[PDB]
Amino acid sequence: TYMNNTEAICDAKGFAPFSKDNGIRIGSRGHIFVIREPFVSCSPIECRTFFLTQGSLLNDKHSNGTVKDRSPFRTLMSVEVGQSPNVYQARFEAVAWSATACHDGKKWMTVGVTGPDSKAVAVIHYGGVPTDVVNSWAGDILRTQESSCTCIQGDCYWVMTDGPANRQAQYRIYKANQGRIIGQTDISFNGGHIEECSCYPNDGKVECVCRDNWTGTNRPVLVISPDLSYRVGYLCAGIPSDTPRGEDTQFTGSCTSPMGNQGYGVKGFGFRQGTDVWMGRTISRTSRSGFEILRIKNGWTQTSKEQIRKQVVVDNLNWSGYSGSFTLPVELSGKDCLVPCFWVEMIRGKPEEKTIWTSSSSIVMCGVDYEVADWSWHDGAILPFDI
Amino acid sequence: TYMNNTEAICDAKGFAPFSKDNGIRIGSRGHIFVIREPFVSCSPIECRTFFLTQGSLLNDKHSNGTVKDRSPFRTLMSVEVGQSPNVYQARFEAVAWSATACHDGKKWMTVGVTGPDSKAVAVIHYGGVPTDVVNSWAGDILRTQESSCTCIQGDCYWVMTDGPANRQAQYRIYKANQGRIIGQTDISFNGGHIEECSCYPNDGKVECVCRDNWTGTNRPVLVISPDLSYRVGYLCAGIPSDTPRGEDTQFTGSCTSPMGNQGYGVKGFGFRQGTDVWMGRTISRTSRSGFEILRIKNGWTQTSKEQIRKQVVVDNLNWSGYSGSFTLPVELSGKDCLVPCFWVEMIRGKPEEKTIWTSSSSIVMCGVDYEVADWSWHDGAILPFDI
Amino acid sequence: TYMNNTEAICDAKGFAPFSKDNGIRIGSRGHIFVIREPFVSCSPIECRTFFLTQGSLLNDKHSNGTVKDRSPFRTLMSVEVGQSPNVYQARFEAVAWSATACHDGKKWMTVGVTGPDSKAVAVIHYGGVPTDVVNSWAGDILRTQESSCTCIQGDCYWVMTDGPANRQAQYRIYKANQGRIIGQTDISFNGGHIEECSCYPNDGKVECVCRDNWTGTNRPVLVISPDLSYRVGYLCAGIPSDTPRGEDTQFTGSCTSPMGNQGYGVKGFGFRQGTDVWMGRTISRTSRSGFEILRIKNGWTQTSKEQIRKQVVVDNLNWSGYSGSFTLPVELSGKDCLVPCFWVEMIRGKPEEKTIWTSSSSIVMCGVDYEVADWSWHDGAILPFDI
Amino acid sequence: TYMNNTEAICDAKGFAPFSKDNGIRIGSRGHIFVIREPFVSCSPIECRTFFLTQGSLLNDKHSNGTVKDRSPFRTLMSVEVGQSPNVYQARFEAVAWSATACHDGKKWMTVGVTGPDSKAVAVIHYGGVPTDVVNSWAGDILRTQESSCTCIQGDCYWVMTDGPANRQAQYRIYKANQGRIIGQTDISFNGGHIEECSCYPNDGKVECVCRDNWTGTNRPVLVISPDLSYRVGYLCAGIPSDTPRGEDTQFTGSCTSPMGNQGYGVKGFGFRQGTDVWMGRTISRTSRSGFEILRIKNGWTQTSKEQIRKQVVVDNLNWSGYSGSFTLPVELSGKDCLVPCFWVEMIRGKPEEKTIWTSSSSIVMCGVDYEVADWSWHDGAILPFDI
Ligand SMILES: CC(=O)N[C@H]1[C@H]([C@@H](O)[C@H](O)CO)OC(C(=O)O)=C(C/C=C/c2ccccc2)[C@@H]1O
Ligand SMILES: CC(=O)N[C@H]1[C@H]([C@@H](O)[C@H](O)CO)OC(C(=O)O)=C(C/C=C/c2ccccc2)[C@@H]1O
Ligand SMILES: CC(=O)N[C@H]1[C@H]([C@@H](O)[C@H](O)CO)OC(C(=O)O)=C(C/C=C/c2ccccc2)[C@@H]1O
Ligand SMILES: CC(=O)N[C@H]1[C@H]([C@@H](O)[C@H](O)CO)OC(C(=O)O)=C(C/C=C/c2ccccc2)[C@@H]1O
Ligand SMILES: [Ca+2]
Ligand SMILES: [Ca+2]
Ligand SMILES: [Ca+2]
Ligand SMILES: [Ca+2]
Repeated sequence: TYMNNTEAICDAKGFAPFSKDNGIRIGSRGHIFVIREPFVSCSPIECRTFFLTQGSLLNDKHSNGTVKDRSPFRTLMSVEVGQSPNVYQARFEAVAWSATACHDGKKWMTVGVTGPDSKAVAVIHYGGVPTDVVNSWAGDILRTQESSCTCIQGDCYWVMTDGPANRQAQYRIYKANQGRIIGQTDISFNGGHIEECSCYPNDGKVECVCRDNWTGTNRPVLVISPDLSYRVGYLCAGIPSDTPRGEDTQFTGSCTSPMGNQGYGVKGFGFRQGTDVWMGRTISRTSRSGFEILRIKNGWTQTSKEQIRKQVVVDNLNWSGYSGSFTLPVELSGKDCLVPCFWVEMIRGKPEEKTIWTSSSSIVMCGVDYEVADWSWHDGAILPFDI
Repeated sequence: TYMNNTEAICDAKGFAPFSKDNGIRIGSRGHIFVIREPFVSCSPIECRTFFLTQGSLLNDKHSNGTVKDRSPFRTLMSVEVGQSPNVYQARFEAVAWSATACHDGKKWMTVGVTGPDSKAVAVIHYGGVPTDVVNSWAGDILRTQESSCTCIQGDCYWVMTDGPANRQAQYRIYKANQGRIIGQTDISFNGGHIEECSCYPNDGKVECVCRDNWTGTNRPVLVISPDLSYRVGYLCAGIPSDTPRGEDTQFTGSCTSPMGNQGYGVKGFGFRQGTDVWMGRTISRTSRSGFEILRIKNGWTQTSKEQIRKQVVVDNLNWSGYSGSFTLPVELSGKDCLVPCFWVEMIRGKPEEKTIWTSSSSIVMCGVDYEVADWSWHDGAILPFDI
Repeated sequence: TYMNNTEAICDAKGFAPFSKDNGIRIGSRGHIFVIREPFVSCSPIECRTFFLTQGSLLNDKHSNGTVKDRSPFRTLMSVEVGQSPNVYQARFEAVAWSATACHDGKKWMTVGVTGPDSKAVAVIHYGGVPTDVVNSWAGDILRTQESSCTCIQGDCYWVMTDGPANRQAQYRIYKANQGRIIGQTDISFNGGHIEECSCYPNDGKVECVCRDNWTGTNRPVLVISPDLSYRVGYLCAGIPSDTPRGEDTQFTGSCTSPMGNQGYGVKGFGFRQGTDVWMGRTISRTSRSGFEILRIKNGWTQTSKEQIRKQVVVDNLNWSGYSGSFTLPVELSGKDCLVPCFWVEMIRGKPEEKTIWTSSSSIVMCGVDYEVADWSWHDGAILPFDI
Repeated sequence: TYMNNTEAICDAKGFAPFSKDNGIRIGSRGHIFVIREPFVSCSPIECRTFFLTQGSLLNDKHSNGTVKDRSPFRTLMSVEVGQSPNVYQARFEAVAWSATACHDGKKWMTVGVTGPDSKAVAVIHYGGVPTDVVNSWAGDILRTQESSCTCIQGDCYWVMTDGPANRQAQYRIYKANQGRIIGQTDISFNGGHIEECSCYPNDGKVECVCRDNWTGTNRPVLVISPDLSYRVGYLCAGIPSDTPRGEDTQFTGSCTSPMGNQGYGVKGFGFRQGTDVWMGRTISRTSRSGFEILRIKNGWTQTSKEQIRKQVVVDNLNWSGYSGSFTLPVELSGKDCLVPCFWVEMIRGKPEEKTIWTSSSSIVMCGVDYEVADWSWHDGAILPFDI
């Protein structure tokens, strides 16, 4: 039975802790994969943490990070949300140095890009087998969300980028049913730049807040209709939500074009709330440390900088990193609306710490009807490790 | 299908061993969480050990206990009753430095309190997702049972405390259906003090024997009707059942008020038997060592000190600690009545042993139709460990 | 749906390897329980290895065997047949320093005896919970099969011994339905001695070949009708099948009384074949080394020493030990008859090897329509271990 | 419900990565079996990696390879495709130093040959139990595919060899239903030589490309009709596909007889494509290093050397080894045709590397509608290990 994700996103005063896996502390002695980009997606029955494995284990010579991001040993695997990315509970998903995964109601669909940078291959899995394939259309590191993809009425949608990391690239929407690609569209977005989209179903369409790694501190935003018509631009709110970024007071927002004169970036998320936005961001405007979620009044549709609520979840004394979006299925939450939820990756080791290795642990938050007090559910590992 | 827990508690001559997990001995070489407060609750199909993890593993630097009780790395997880709290069979439940869990017949409901002491948050999970939330109402370490909660006809009930550990605090009953709080009541109990309740269903109402950490050596007792009307007071029997406590002969019992002039305490349990009580208690009146269960004639309703049966389960040469209550569902035991069962936590390491770490193993006993001989199913680990 | 075990035992020319767990070799680096007495019983859907754990792990200080056989840390757990007794795939069964387990078609029933030698308690589990209890009736180490028990038409039967290890003791049959004891009978057997019975269903009754630890080199044999009437005596064949034992040529068989003037013994098995017997035995008549299965013509009902077939399975250069019986359910094998199967425990470490510890691995053989060549599927661990 | 494998093999432009287990890198610290011959077979619901375990673990004294290939500690076990052959997720299949496994739609059938070389025994398992047996018919190391077997309409077929490794031997087809052998035929093939067949269902018959270890660089090929009539010979294409082998230009192909004057060999695969062939082969013509798949036009039925497509999957700088065939069931892929898929074993350690041990990791590729770029998904372990 196909999941209907046609409802509106729940309006939410605050965010409550869902889980915390404790990957790295546990991996001081347990058998834990060295991972990065640990996103969450939910099936009608259970939510799971997916993650790229570097194919090695914490506290072992193979975690020696000289090993490439985009290596043949990089696999997409998963476990249940809140469990560490450990070998003995891991489920194999796909070979991928960049990934997206989402469940439609019957089965899991996953998309793992691997292979050489000039002609990468993306295998689409459905229910545990390859079902279809996308090739590099631009010969420059084919990539995708690193976050849950979005299934509405049996059809699953996702965004992909082919091209340079720091100048104009090419961006596409892709549409599958039961693991077969059944539609796709280029995204006309000049000067603009889109990477690592964080999407969620909302009102029968698909909203993503993604990353601009070229010019913009604000995040690109698109809304994909079921016929892969779309609208694209930037999260309107007059507050930079990327990293690095300039201070809030030196930033004029825009619904149209990038703002800020910085390159680089980091993956983030945002949730539409009527016309408001819940937008996540690192606390540091410089590095990937600390994490907070601001609610800007009218920020989805205005250059507003009127802030209703702010809730710290990782304090500025602790490393954070990637963040992404997903919803709770109605069939799990009880609600008549789609509960917004996010995860926050917390990076330990290189480049900011003196270890041979790099990995991350995560924490997942879900949208509730109440204000939740500020806190810091930071990673917690005692660095360095035995090496 | 909802579990009916409306039956009476089985009248039981004695207690038979259900399980013994051997957590700490096993964790000398295996991959075992460092845990505390390892209670048991049963679903129509299986009983499980829940436990707070300190997020680290035995024989590892992160077990270094300087780490706070109420830390962001403290998670509620579980395994099947009798299995050790090991990583590779663990199921994630919630982020919580204080927890309660119970199954209603369809799904598991869990409640994990985490966050800062001045405004703690309790996320209610249902079937593996956050469904509702309680906030600190008194700004002083929001807490709960550390024992199975109680589901009668689909609705699950539990007790919570907001306030000081050593003077008057505030106590509430809470009532959920399918993860949504649908009712709650304050508990008018002045001079009295309630913490870490050990509840069980009995006669269509909910009976808890809880801990008074302020004035009383005897245990508070409440009986919650389905409309959250209640009665509250103390276990009548003229025998102190807390720790520390005075000797039996210097103690006049009371159904109304605390007795003994000691502060402190430890979590314990008791089971109504018509008018008698099966009351558990440490053997030492000073420290948490050894464990025994006395049956006092008319002790539920009298100041009686008439003891019918006594059964040692952990001898005074061995560490014990927390204890709690739960029943076997009819759908599991075969019986027309609710089998009383308890667990006993057995604490090793700090503060009484010279290790860096502290954890505990457990043993579960269930009510039977026969006298069972005294014995000691103590923890057994050979301290200290490699460190 | 209840298993009918009313069929006849399959007539079988030979025995084929079912499994080999490799427990001890694997436990040189893996996380493997230190075990003894690893028997097998089958459910309509899967066969499992049960085993007493000493509660510790190979290559760890807690395996230090000074630890008692009959300790409070001794638990009955299980895994699927052929898998090692490892922590992360183990299922908890009961607290027991002596055990029997068997499946009736709906659920697993297990029986774990634990507690003090003067008044031991046997908890009967059904579907994962205590359901009933037997107490010491003779105050001298209550014990049982260490082998699969036998379920015919929903009712499960097993044999127990209360008394001395080396002179007359007391022996009982016990009969459960759904975990409730519903019948029992004393076994009038003077001068005779019964321990550690190896039973199997055959022709709607229950046949056990058990061990006499007092006087007899030949094995006691009983046949339990559904009304717990019985016949008891000795396996007729004129060949000693216990260990230690005298040579075949100095042994006159008997259907009635023990023969041989030795005390001691070891657990073994035998399978009726019309009037023949398949009888297992160590190769060494002195120690527990090597294993073979002889088919004696008319040996169930005669003092015969006419040997049709012999098949070595563990050679005299390798340690063996315990052996037991069980059948394959029709619902698994396809056959219209009950396939005889046995397991052979293979003991490493103390007393015969210079280690601190003692454990064993196993191998399971099933009855087939062909002669199978002699071989040795011995344990294989390289002793001693890191200690 | 029985799987229909009666469809034609999908015509496929290229091969996409299915999985990569990372066994050996992971086994630098994790608990990983030392394995060889890690093939894949699929059930209607999931594909699994089967493998011979040497019964020991990486980084342990028991991996010390002096241990025989054909030892009593050699077991067939399995895990889900893409997961490493680790102890805690392993499922026991059979005792076997040579194996084949395949699922018919209802259950798994496995065939494990073990025992002495002069009279080896092959136990057939069905749904987890021994159901039937084949004995050595030629007294010279009874062996089989090391690759998925083939189930068409409930009946499963497989090829076996009894005889010398380097001169004429004997070869048989075998046909089971529900674990009972129900048919078999000798394969009249003089001068020819057949070992380690790699089969797949195609057009309602069974096609195997196998290994000739006597005279031929080209691979034997057979096509087994459901009545075990057959045709046998050699893959026609004028290109040697074994290892070692001569260069392509010095090789005249044949549909009839072996070509090349070399002994030895290694297991490989091939897939019929109408009249073309997808044939796999090591890159090195000398050693087992690198892996590629050529599509020869008309190569199934001609001496053609017209090459349409070539796709490297493991580069000549990296060890490869065994390869085998299997299909995706329609009930998994969605397709109206049978998706060709193969796996490639990647051997580390002895004989080519300076370690005490030998094992291998694998990677699985499935047939798709597109050209996939060359790459190398090599094993990746950093040799030697701690030993
Ligand atoms: C496809 C890819 O490699 N994406 C990068 C991505 C970056 O290249 C741009 O978004 C594309 O222009 O950015 C980052 C990043 O910003 O940190 C990552 C995440 C790093 C994973 C990692 C870290 C340490 C060792 C191995 C892998 C990703 O691996
Ligand atoms: C919510 C809380 O922290 N409760 C305490 C509780 C105590 O604070 C009072 O009941 C509230 O007034 O008491 C105890 C206790 O009496 O020992 C505990 C249990 C200790 C868990 C622990 C032990 C060592 C290291 C880390 C955690 C609990 O952690
Ligand atoms: C109930 C019991 O303890 N049975 C013994 C049993 C023996 O006492 C007689 O049968 C009863 O009279 O015999 C044996 C035996 O003959 O070896 C055992 C098995 C030993 C298990 C063990 C070995 C080493 C360390 C810990 C336990 C059993 O543990
Ligand atoms: C049945 C058997 O032993 N087959 C061999 C097989 C070889 O004997 C011929 O095909 C039969 O004539 O060939 C090979 C091979 O060509 O390498 C193997 C695979 C080796 C497994 C292994 C490697 C190292 C240590 C232990 C086992 C197989 O083990
Ligand atoms: Ca940027
Ligand atoms: Ca007190
Ligand atoms: Ca004897
Ligand atoms: Ca050859």
